This record gives sequence, structure tokens and C-alpha cells, in this order.
Amino acid sequence: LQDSLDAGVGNLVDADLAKESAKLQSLQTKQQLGVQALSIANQTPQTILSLF
Amino acid sequence: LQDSLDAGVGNLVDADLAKESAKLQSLQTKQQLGVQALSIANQTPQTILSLF
Repeated sequence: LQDSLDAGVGNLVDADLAKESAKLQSLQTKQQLGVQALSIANQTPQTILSLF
Repeated sequence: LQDSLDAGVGNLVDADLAKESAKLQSLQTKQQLGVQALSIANQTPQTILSLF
């Protein structure tokens, strides 16, 4: 019964790490893509300076 | 919400400078033409001296 209760605790709280590896690599790509998009959005306003 | 309020203040007060460049160049040309027209208007009266 104690082994069953420990297995139930593990079923209740434990994460599935094998899916987390793919989620981690995808988020690591997404964060750099977001940094690049933010850099381009920062660059965008300054083109007005060429008009003067 | 703070970002939305900042965007609304910018929508309210901010100028569109890309039109301002054209307005500035046209206003400079208009100022030069106005100085020329004022110069001719100053010159006009003094032709009376040829009659005497």
C-alpha cells in the first residue's frame, strides 16, 4: 500500500521530461527569434531621418 | 494597460514627420519666393524718377 501511495504521488506531480526536451529546444529558438524581431522593430522608426 | 495608455497618448499628441519634410521644403521655397516678390514690390514705385 505504501508503494501504491508513492506511485500515486508520482502520477500526480511528476513532469514528463521527454516532452520537455522538445519544448525547451523550441522555446530556445523562439526566444532568439523574438529578440531579432524586437531588434528590427527598434530599427524601424529611424528611417525617417533619411527624409531630412 | 500601461503600454496601451502610452500608445494612446502617442496617438493623441505625436506628429507625423514624414509629411513634415515635404511641408518644410515647400515652405522654404515659398519663403524664398516671398522675399523675391517683396523685393519687386519695393522696386516698383521708384520708376517715377524716369518721368522727371
